[PDB]
Amino acid sequence: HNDYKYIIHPKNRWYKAWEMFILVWAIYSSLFTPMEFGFFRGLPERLFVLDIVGQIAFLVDIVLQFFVAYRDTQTYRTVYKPTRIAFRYLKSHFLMDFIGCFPWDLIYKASGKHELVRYLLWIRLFRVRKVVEFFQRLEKDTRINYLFTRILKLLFVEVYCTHTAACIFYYLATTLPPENEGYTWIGSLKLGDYSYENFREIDLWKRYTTALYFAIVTMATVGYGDIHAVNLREMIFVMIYVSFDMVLGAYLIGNITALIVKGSNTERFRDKMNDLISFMNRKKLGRDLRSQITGHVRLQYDSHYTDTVMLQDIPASIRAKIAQLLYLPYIKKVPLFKGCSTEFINQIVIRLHEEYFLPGEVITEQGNVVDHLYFVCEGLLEALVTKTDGSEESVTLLGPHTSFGDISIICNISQPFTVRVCELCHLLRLDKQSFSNILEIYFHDGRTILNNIMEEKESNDRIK
Amino acid sequence: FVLDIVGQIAFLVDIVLQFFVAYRDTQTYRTVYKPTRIAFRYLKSHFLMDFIGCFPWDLIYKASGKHELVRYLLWIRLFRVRKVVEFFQRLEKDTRINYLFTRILKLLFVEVYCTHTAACIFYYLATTLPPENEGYTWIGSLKLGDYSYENFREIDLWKRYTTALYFAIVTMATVGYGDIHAVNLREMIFVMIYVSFDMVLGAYLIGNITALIVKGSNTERFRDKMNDLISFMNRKKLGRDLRSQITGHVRLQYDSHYTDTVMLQDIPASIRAKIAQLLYLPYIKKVPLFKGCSTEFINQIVIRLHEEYFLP
Amino acid sequence: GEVITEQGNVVDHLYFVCEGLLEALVTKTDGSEESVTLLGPHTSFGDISIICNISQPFTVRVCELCHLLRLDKQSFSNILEIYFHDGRTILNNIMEEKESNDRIK
Repeated sequence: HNDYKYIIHPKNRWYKAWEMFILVWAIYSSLFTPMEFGFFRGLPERLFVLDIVGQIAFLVDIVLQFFVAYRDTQTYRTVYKPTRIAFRYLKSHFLMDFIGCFPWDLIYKASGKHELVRYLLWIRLFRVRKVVEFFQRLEKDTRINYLFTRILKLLFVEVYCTHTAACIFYYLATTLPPENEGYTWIGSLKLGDYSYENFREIDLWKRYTTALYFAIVTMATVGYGDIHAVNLREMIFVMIYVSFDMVLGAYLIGNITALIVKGSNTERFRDKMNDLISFMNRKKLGRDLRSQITGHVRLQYDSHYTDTVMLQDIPASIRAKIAQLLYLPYIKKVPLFKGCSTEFINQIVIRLHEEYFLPGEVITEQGNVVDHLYFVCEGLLEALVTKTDGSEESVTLLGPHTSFGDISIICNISQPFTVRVCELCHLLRLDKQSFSNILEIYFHDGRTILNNIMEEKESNDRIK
Repeated sequence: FVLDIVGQIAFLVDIVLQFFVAYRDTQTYRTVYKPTRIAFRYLKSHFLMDFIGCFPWDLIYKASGKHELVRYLLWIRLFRVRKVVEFFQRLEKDTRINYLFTRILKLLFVEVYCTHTAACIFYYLATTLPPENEGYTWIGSLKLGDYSYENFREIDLWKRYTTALYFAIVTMATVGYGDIHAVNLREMIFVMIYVSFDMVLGAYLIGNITALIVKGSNTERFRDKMNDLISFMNRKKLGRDLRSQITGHVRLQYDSHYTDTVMLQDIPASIRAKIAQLLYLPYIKKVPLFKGCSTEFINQIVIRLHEEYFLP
Repeated sequence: GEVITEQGNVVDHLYFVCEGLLEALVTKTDGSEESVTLLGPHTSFGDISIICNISQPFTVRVCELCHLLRLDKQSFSNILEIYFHDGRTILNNIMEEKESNDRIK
């Protein structure tokens, strides 16, 4: 697969860093071309090399995009064929990328300073495709929300349209002799004691700030009126800008509303809390029970262990593989199942359910018919084994990689001790009948379990 | 002056209290009473800012020969909005008030805050210019009606503040009345930043309100279903008594709202079993079919029961 | 690679394989899997389990990208009661070459 090594991968870190550098210079060029257009009729000598240092970079970019492997979405596969990738480029995003790299400033300053030449400077706006592609890659990225990478896209479109609008606004003023500059928006503008007359002589940044401020109050349609369109060209551009901006701000509100509607885990949890509060109130559950249920609901939304509800959709076989990738580590260190077959542990793992328990919760009361066998995964439990007068008696202090609830099922007796939760515990659960059925399938393994119970029985006095 | 001094006192005492207040461990969910861990938690976060902000910055400024760069550190006292943020989060984590309604109040408080501070920064930017370049400020050139805001640093505090806040509020709703507008380049830049920020903030406000309305009430969904069926009942012109029966079935489905039985399924099996054993167990203990049966029988069938209400 | 039916459960879904290939794996008490047969286009599984109301005789795993057509046992039973002659034909089909190898009594 090393054939055509002459073509650099489209993942090669060097070419990715080149894309980042091109992205930065694309942002600069696409934000400077409008300002190189309106605010100068010919780049002053100060920026002489700057624009050159621009074009050369994109020149290199052009060349690189002829030697970059392209993923054929038709095959969904990274195609490396030099003719395929090169011809593809040449018939898609090449013409603009080439015409944008001419010395348009130098061409204009050489061609007798003919204004219509500068209107080819806007060809350089096609370098915004780098920014658009960056936003496409971010949208493809799953770390970022789908809408927030659209909200950022529309924010960038707002910013870019505002900047180009300011530059075109000032250009409308420049398209009018100083004698008629009183008919221009900035020429007629005289905010405060200072007058914005002779905008041609005014510092470009002052005009840029003024134009941007005007475009800004148009963008949010706050629109004080201090700076307004006076000519007809200015009234036409303000009309176009205001209409497009109305639509685009409506799309901004739409995307923010979509993001907000999507749902917050805080909000989803609050809704299920409301439903369960209604449920407890209607059934007049005791305050203690209410507290327990609410506590576990909050724990469910916080531990996000509820997200195992997503597992329900993933098939049972794949779900079992997930269980064998996650629960199996904990199970193979369980002393209860010391030395059982891979198949037996496979079944036990297959029928496991996670459950996090809040501190101060009794798991099973002493004597309660054990309906669920509990492996400890994290946290600390207390086997208080409360008695008639030996209440809160000495405990085994069930820690990680230990198991309880089993003694009773294996001894076919009543729950030998009460279990109280000391810290947040990742208790794994096996239904009692499921355990018994797996034991019916696996006899000799069950005998081994009995043997381990005896081995620790001789030592551990409580299970003794 | 006194109001400043006592001010920091309320915020110094609080710091002391934060060194002696218990918190729930994020891993063991237990109220950690240990003073060492409490103090280390404060020191790690929310200490440096609270203390720095408590320094008497006004007296430091007046004692440093009136250095404005010192006064720029007053904004550290804005990190005292953590208290409001925490209060809003706690209110959001109480079932009494809707989540999105709490967010609407959050955004409303944020708008209040951003307009107030925007007004204060706007007037500050007016005061940056020397008192002789007043004509080039936003307030120095104001001439509302017959009153000219000349020598703007000599008007009553509340006239200046209400003027600036007038600007801020009127631009926060994008009214842009134009009565007050930016004149300086610093004011233009600030207005641009503000306006652009409140654009997104108002969009988020409309988003929250729209989401709160789109996530309609269960009453609203009942009205949707009931009106759909009423439209049906009118299309086919169904009889009044039967009309009442269908309305009764819909009203049963909702006024019962035992659908929350599906919701208890989001509970560990132990507490779900306790729900069953406190709710349905008394009825099942009386059923004759399970006469004199083991407690185990009931205790494990009740978990499998499903509530169902039926009309005559 | 997925599994349609697991041995030991009562199959209430008669799946007819239309496209792709599956595999029949029998799991034993020792824990071993035997590849009894491969189910390709225009094949079926679940009919014996539904007819005799037994647990699934063998795990049915997937080999190639599979397109099957599931049919509910309830609906199937209703239809077989619709056409008692074609139901007897179904019995004859299951007992014709497979016969009572799966304890058909």
